[PDB]
Amino acid sequence: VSGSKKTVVAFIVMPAKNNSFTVEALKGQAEVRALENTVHEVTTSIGKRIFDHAIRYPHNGLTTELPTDLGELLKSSDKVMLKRRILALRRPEGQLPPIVTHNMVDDANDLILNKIRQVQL
Amino acid sequence: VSGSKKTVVAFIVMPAKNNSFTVEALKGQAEVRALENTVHEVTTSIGKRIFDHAIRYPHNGLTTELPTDLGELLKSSDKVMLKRRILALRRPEGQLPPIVTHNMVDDANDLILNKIRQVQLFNSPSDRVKMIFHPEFLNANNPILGLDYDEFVRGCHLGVFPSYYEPWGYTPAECTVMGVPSITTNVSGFGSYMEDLIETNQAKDYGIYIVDRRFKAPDESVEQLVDYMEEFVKKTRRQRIN
Amino acid sequence: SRDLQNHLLFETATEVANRVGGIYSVLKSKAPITVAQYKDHYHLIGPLNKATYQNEVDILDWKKPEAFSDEMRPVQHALQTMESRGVHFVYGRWLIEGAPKVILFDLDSVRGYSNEWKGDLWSLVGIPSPENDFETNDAILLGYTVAWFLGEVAHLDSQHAIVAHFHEWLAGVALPLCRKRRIDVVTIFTTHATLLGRYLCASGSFDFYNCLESVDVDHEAGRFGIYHRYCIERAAAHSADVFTTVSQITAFEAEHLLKRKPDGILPNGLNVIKFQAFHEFQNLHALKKEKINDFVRGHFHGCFDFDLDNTLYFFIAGRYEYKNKGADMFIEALARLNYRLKVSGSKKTVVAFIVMPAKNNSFTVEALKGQAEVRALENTVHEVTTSIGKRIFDHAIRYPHNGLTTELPTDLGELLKSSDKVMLKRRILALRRPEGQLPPIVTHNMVDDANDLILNKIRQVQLFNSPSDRVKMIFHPEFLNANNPILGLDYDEFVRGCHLGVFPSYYEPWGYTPAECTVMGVPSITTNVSGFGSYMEDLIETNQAKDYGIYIVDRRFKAPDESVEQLVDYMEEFVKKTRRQRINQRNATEALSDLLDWKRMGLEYVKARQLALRRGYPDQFRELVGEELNDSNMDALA
Ligand SMILES: O=c1ccn([C@@H]2O[C@H](COP(=O)(O)O)[C@@H](O)[C@H]2O)c(=O)[nH]1
Ligand SMILES: O=c1ccn([C@@H]2O[C@H](COP(=O)(O)O)[C@@H](O)[C@H]2O)c(=O)[nH]1
Ligand SMILES: O=P(O)(O)OC[C@H]1O[C@H](O)[C@H](O)[C@@H](O)[C@@H]1O
Repeated sequence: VSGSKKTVVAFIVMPAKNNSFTVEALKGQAEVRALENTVHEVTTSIGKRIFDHAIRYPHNGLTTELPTDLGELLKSSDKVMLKRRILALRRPEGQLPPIVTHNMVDDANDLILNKIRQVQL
Repeated sequence: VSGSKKTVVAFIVMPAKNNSFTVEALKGQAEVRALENTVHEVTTSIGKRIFDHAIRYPHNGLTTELPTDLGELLKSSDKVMLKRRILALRRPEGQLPPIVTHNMVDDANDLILNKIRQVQLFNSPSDRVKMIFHPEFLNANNPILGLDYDEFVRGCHLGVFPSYYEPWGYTPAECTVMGVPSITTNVSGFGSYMEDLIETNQAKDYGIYIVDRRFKAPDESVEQLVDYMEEFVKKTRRQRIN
Repeated sequence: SRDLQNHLLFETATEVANRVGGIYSVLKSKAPITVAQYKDHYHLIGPLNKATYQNEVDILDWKKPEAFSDEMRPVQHALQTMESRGVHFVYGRWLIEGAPKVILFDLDSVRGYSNEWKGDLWSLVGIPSPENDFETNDAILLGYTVAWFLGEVAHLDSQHAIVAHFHEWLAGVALPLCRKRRIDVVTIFTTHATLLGRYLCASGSFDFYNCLESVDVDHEAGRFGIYHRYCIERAAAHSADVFTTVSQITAFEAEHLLKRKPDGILPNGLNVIKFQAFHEFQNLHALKKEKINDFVRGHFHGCFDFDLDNTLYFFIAGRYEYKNKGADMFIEALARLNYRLKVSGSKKTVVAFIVMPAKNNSFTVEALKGQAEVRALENTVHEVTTSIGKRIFDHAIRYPHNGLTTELPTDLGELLKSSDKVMLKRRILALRRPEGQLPPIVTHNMVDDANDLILNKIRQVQLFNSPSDRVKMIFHPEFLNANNPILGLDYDEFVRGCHLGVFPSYYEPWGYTPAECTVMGVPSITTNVSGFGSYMEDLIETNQAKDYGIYIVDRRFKAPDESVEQLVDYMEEFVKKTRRQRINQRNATEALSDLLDWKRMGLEYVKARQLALRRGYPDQFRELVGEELNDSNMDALA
């Protein structure tokens, strides 16, 4: 109502009978880890190209101290593997972030989970 | 003359009386390192930015999967330090990359330097052959070239040892054993021993070049040497590897 | 007067700028070396998939006088002649290396002429054509469109000889049409498999390689409800001036099931991408293998008693066809291989991957927890070593002062503090498996676990990955992909990281799988009833082949049990190799890669396009050489 730009993430940490983490929970962290790593390769490449530019100016027709055009730094190969990473993070149409990290032994009967459903968060 | 796009950095490693590395030599090294660390910092930041975009797409009005403007990635604070480091690499007008890495004791009468001066290989930009005299033996504790000699050797492309007097010649031997091609003379112990083992034309393909110092005047010899070096330069990566 | 040095070429298939089956990759990968020879003489014809062609075709205008050269003018007028009837067609370039000219006929713009053609076909050859089979309908439409189109081009070009090449029954209809209308074009048909073959091997009880010389083709074809389809395949085979298969083994099968000895073989080739340095593939091996090593660590968490420096990666990969890909023999053989290895007190280990898609519910929590727990160990260790580094450094910098008598520390206690240990001990406890739990034989929750052929077989032969088992089983019922959260390798990467491909196929007219393998310089086991295996068999003496990493198992003149025992021998032969031995073998394997490259297999295509011409115009051919040469083979002609 108030148009607030902030966000609250509320955790509830209370032991309930569960069958451990969901495949969604674990997959999601793995895909984020994969993104991070692919990003780390790409910045190593970019770094080697920034550096080359820096140590070479003003020779071989380099007019600017630094790169000016991203295409000097990000090549096709980099864009493809980053794009594949982004794709792995994509989640099925209209799927929302779960309200629970685990598989519950009695999900429908859980008090916490019933109350969250009832208030529609 | 032949418009070759290649470049040759010639190293000379032979101990001479010296006062250790020039300040310039050490400074150049610390300056490059300093740029590298700055580049590393900048790319870490750049990382956070690509990453952030990537995780957020296509929300908050991010319409392309990836950043497209450099400005999204490279902020101006990053530009300022990269520029500070680039300025530090700058060398005063006219000053050329030195032909030696140490302060020499009696520089003016050193034979190597004098010959280099004489032939005018001063490391000009238009010189397609550069020259570096390192008048001390290599060792991994060398602050500017942290390599042991054997390591340095593996790194090179060609060993060039045109001896007039060499009973054996460990030098091109340890060179060959590490799969680095070498130029030697038919008056060298090693040269003669090898020339005697292969057929002399074949020997070129096994990476043993043998300049004739017995049956040719010094000037015909020197010309043969230059034919060798030129032939090697014409090589492609694949051929060099083979 | 027509030109045999300077001739046109038309290659026709369902699977042009359009991926349906393996033929796509063949025509694609073959395009470079055809254009190299033909340029604008070469042309490809196929249907038109409207839903996709956009991402594949560089759409061109065929109207400007610029589009065609002076000798390639008739084609312009021939395409015009076809527009002279309102036949909608896309001209253009195929967005692939070599970018070749395609003609893609829109099918709906002839759909009306259906029954008239169906009937014409029925009284010309005798081919029934049920309306509910949408595919023969499309094959017919296409066939008539294409033959018509070749009728015009034969009228208008009078300089060059015309070669028409067809692939697979679906694009074979035009072939009887060309023979009966007596059109001035030499035709070639290639079959990449036989209809009757696939179907007779489907149940996989039928003793295919013996009983085929004894089957009633019409009877069987009718039994499987594919008489119409069959008639088309058979027509195309009979009508074609040259008839070819992709391999010897399929040639045999073609002769008895399509009633014509094929004139020769057109083995599929690959667009082998080379490296500047020869040994670069040895590097990639060790790099990729480290990624598989990473997976196996997590997979064996809290039950990891072997040495990865002494482990071999075996794989079978492909379509989930239990019996035709020989997954049965693979598993059986592995069970026996385990016995031999335990018995000899060997300390080597085999990790066997099965990569075949099956209905699954994605990865077990297990498979993901394990991978994350090893990661959590890795990260902790990296913290600790950093603390260690501090301590070593401080020692190394302050020696010999403050009573440091030794140059370096000598008691671990100086480097590893108790909080370091507590942490490490915690990561270790995370990796501990519950009492008596062995690591799983599969990395996914399966839709029908109890009925899955592969899992059942693994459980029947009792390969459960126990510590005493020297062979290990991992089933991965999904195709590999760099996006995989547990095995982040694409397929080709994975293959490179493995040691041995194992493809004991029963029904496989070509087998791209061991070829791809060979090209990546990975040794592979194949069979003599496999197109590839049969091709390789002729190229090399049998004992020599093992040294090039090609092993070929006899599935044609041996009882299945003998066939299995041979498989175990080869596998066991391979395990005994030392590293040095394997490295050289890979170098040898990598060296064969050339022979599978189009630069060499492309010749066979040449020999076949030639035999077509020497058959169409033997007079002109005879004189444009020196004499008339033997023409019962592509072999006897060149
Ligand atoms: O930086 C160097 C350069 C040369 N050498 C050694 O110098 C010898 C060259 O033989 P000589 O002809 O100088 O006696 C070789 O044994 C080679 O190992 C070094 O140890 N370090
Ligand atoms: O994880 C995999 C496994 C196989 N393949 C491909 O599937 C084909 C399997 O051959 P086939 O069994 O369809 O003949 C091969 O060409 C291979 O490149 C993949 O793309 N990913
Ligand atoms: O995995 P293996 O068959 O034991 O071979 C592993 C070897 O493969 C490649 O050649 C690497 O370049 C070698 O450094 C490595 O030792």
